[PDB]
Amino acid sequence: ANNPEDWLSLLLKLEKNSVPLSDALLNKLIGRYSQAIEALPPDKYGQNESFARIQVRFAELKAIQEPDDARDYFQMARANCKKFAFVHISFAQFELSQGNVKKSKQLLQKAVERGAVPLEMLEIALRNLNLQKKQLLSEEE
Repeated sequence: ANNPEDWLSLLLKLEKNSVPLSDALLNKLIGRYSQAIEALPPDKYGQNESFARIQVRFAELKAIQEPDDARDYFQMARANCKKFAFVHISFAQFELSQGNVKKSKQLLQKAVERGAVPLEMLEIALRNLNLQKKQLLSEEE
């Protein structure tokens, strides 16, 4: 039961059950994500897609709850789950949303250089960044 897949399921369910979201419910959800991260050693889960999702969701929620403090959580996810393109792109999306366009591009280029996968997701993100779109990946992409 202490595995990322079971944790991710519980966390997605909690969020589904918390709609319509309030400040109070969001704080509770963020607290539960932290509890998952306290329970899952990153060492054995560096290539685990659910663990990567847990960390990215935590960073993305912190970007809502505390955007001026959220950078380190994206750095955390990237340090722990570097193989996944979606992790780098989430970080790049955060930097872009903060107006940090050059940083967003640097992050995406470094992911490509380091062979994060799938490459096509990175190429789409770089395309949209160059077109100056607000979202590196559309909801439909």
